[PDB]
Amino acid sequence: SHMSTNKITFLLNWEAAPYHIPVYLANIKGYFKDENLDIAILEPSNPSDVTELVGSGKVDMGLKAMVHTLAAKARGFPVTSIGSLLDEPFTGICYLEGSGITSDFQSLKGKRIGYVGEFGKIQVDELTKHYGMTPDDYVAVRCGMNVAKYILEGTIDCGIGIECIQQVELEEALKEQGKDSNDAKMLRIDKLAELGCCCFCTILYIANDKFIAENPQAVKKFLKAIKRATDYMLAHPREAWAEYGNFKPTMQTDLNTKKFQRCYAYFSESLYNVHRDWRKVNNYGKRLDILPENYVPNYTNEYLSWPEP
Amino acid sequence: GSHMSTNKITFLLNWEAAPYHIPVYLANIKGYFKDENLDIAILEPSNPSDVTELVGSGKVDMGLKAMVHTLAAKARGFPVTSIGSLLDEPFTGICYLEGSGITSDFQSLKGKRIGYVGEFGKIQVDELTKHYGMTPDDYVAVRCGMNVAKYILEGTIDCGIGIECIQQVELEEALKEQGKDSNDAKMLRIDKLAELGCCCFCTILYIANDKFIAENPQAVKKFLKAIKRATDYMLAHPREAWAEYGNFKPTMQTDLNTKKFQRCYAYFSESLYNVHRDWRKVNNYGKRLDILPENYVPNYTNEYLSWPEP
Repeated sequence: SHMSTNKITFLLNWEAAPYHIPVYLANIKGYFKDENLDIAILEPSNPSDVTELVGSGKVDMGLKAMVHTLAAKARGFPVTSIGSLLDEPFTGICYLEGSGITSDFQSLKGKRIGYVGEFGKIQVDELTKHYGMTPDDYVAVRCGMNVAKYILEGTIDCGIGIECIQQVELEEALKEQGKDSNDAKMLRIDKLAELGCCCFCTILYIANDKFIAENPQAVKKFLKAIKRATDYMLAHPREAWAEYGNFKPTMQTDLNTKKFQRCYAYFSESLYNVHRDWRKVNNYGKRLDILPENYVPNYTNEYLSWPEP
Repeated sequence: GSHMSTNKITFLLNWEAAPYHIPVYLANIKGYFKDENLDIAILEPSNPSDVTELVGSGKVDMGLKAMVHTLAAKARGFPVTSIGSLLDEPFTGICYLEGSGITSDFQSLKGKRIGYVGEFGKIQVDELTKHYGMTPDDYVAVRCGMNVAKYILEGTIDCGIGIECIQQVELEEALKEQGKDSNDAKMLRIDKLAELGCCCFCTILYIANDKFIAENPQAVKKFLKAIKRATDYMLAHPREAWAEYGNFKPTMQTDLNTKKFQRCYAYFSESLYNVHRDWRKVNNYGKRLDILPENYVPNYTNEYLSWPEP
């Protein structure tokens, strides 16, 4: 046979990024150790791997956005959100002024539109019918984690991204070229779809259902440690950020520092799943035909051990 | 029921993404895994010391680790097997900068802060001391993870364990950044110090969980075929291959990483074969370090490789 391992696998939604600070900081400051937890932090090379891995139990826990978490279980990969990390970050179609793309959705006709994995394309395809268009009126291009990079390189004309990550990259890159950073703009997806929030892109703590049912204390203790790191980071951002970069030097760049400052306001303080946000995205998912008509949102706040705000 | 299964096979690197990982990524990028009907989920560790336990316990299917770690994993009850070789015998040693009081003499290490990655580097340095009129208390070992060269440059350690084509290139480039002579980046070779002859103890290997191997022999063979296909292309088209890799992983587009790749290039195993003699020497070394029991048998196999040993 084999020896047992207490290492709990935690798979990020993305390559290591500024908003992952509470996870790494919880490890770095020994908060996991203090809860007698050993967390193996893993980074995906492809974000589209993440929900199948967690859902199948090949990975115990991780992060993903809300729309992905919903779809994972509708697709037969039983994950559950046990908490929130990054709340409603502004999400949209990022573009550069002077490329012919304007605030009119119709300006996207015939454009190459980058998306990350799969769901971004589904979303844009659905939007088209709301603006006298069809999914053939543009070319969707799968870009993984390089949407902003490929916009800058000219290989796509615009692309789906988050304001505090992708738009910051564009802004900083414009500046470096001696261009106006305000040329970096975004058609908000929540505006286009008329939603009211970008809650569909709230980044959540998720876990496999069986892992939850079999390690209820580990889950609760994991969230205590995250909460402690989150409290610390929010009260001492500069010092926490420096701690994070000392461990992951990529975070020590000016570019990631700018991103972190933009991420800062979006961090969930309480880690709570916001009920109204889940209801609204659930309905959005059904509208997108990726969730069945009577689908129940897959989240819980029961492993959080402090008052709901 | 609604619970669906996955076809994804998890593959965990030994380290954050680095130039020598090109054959793994390239096999995916150029569609070689898909051509073999394999869906490989490439994962990157934040902590290299997590890897062998994750593969050994079966939590992760396959991955990479160096020989010493691979032998040690199964000796400790985490059953993995090397199924092929990625990076052959890369020069490994205690890296330092000229002028800091450290010299080719092991005894200059007295009272110094010596960085190591995870666990075994300290074991190795500790054992070395007694051959040089020293004890493990005659230096201060500092656990550094993947940031040994960084911390040498930042001065929070005096020297540390690293491989020539990664850590030493890092010191060389930073020295030029400072207007210094890059030749000031030196190492005390650990193979020389330990009387080994080769740095096969740091040969980086393709490894797999033993149960995964027994239950999926065809997937393993196919994985290695796709790896071999990527490896041939990369060795025959290094510039084009490197550019493909960097287009996917932008960090690989830096001048520093390009110089690391050029230095890694000579070390890539061309046939992926485990070298039997190397395993024998490293087995005995690990027994000597007391990390392997006296009757221990090397945990590797070449039987999933689909072309002859040249």
